[PDB]
Amino acid sequence: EARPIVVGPPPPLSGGLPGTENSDQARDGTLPYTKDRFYLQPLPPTEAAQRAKVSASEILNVKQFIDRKAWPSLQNDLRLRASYLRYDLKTVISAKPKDEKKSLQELTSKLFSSIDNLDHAAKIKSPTEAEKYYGQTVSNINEVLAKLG
Repeated sequence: EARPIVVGPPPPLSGGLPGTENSDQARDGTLPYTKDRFYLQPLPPTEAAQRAKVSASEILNVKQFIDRKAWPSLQNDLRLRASYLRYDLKTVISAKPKDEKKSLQELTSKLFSSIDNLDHAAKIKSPTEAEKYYGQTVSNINEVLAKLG
């Protein structure tokens, strides 16, 4: 099965492996939102919202660049996540009249301005400013995510 399990003996101690030690298994290995639906059905703009909130969550993972102090990498890497998100959002907003949905696109724009600030903070080698703009990107992601509810 596609489950995190081994045919050999399990590792010792509780947790870190699947089990029923607690009410929660605390283990999955991967979390595919729609998995194979993309190859069975076309991608409508409604389900583009599902893809969008996943690619948005990658921007919440940017804190891990600060730890690794990956200054020359983030300037490319964050923009890759941003591009994926941009494409999906561009699709979601097309499912509604352009006027009301403008409100979402203004958040979509504000969010990317805070990405540019984090990219500059990375290039200027400042972890403090990287965390400062990380807080802003997290807020902007959350606000856009509520509009994808």
